[PDB]
Amino acid sequence: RMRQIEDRLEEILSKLYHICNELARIRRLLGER
Amino acid sequence: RMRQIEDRLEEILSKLYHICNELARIRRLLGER
Amino acid sequence: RMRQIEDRLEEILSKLYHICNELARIRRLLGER
Amino acid sequence: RMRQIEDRLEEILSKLYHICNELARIRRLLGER
Repeated sequence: RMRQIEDRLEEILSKLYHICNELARIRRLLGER
Repeated sequence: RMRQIEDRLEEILSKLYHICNELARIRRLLGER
Repeated sequence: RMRQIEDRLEEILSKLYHICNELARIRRLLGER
Repeated sequence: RMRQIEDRLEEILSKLYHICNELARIRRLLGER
């Protein structure tokens, strides 16, 4: 189980970092307006 | 389009509320060890 | 230490949920434009 | 103002990259138990 929690933390990380990139891209698009 | 950004934000939000739920479950798993 | 990790997970949760609210508020502001 | 939203987004991002760093450290703490 600790190994599974670590893997789930990694999948969460991964998803949050994709979120940061899409947010940064929003922010860049808004800036071109 | 601004409509595209707003949907993107709402999809980010869906995803974040899910990540948060997942993190709350991890905490709770950790607490039940 | 497991008790400290749980508390840090809670402070992270707390911060992420504030983020969701500010994002939702952005999304609402954009929508009024 | 759109300038206000963009700064808000950049502050969200700062915070999220920090949360992510914190989560990566938790994983690593978990892995070193």
